Amino acid sequence: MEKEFEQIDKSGSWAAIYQDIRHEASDFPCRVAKLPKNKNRNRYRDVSPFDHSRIKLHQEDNDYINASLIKMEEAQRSYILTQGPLPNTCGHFWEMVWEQKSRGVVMLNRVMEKGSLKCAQYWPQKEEKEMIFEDTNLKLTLISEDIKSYYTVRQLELENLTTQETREILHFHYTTWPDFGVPESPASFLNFLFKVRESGSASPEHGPVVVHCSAGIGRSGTFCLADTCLLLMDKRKDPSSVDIKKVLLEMRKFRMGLIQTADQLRFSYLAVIEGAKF
Ligand SMILES: [Cl-]
Ligand SMILES: [Cl-]
Ligand SMILES: [Cl-]
Ligand SMILES: [Cl-]
Ligand SMILES: [Cl-]
Repeated sequence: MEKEFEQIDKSGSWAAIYQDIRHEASDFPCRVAKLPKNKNRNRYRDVSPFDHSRIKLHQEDNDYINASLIKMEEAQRSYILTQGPLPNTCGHFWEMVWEQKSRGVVMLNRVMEKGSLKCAQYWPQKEEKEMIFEDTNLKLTLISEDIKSYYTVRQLELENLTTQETREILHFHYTTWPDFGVPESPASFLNFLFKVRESGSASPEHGPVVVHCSAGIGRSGTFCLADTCLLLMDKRKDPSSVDIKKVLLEMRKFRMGLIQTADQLRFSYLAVIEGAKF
């Protein structure tokens, strides 16, 4: 696989490989995402979930959230990819986490990047200042946080104020993705991915891990694509038969636009190449 990478670099065809993926990617309707009543539930009018794979909210209200269930059958893992919650969709976001029984939330952006807001402050920064989402009847409390040099893991308690039931949610926040471009090295990103794995958050006993960046297709796509390919390499008899392009096209049946740049495609290959050694 490093041989294919080398040939693509020693030729400069990443732009070519990437545009072919764009051309071959699935197109399915997003009728619900584009309904007028959902205008303010979408961070980017150009990034919408497909109707067939969108996550539906269960409460008696508009069921819409910009989130997609990516179900990877051969790798036997599901992910929920979603946009960075908006100030008016944080309650919906946590309702989704509750209803989908997710145990982990993976965040790949800072709330502020290059001086701009990519995401709402959707979890509490202080133990004593919990967040109440009156619309969806949820309370979210910061229990503790383990701040590391390249990522933070937070223990959150999500309480359904309706049943008084509580659940521990792990919040995995990769905090050092560069402002521009992709990490020169996949080392940190891979260490982060393995930390999420060993937390048990992506275990099949839980709901799908929720993964988001700002639009939920770029860095998020890199995360899911790398994780899925590494799973496929541990399963197949011929690990080098894993075709990253084919995997990405499979994931793009479930959410449009996964991997936003040729650089992100190149980084994904690099992350799988390096992650396979370990
Ligand atoms: Cl909200
Ligand atoms: Cl942040
Ligand atoms: Cl930077
Ligand atoms: Cl494959
Ligand atoms: Cl695209």
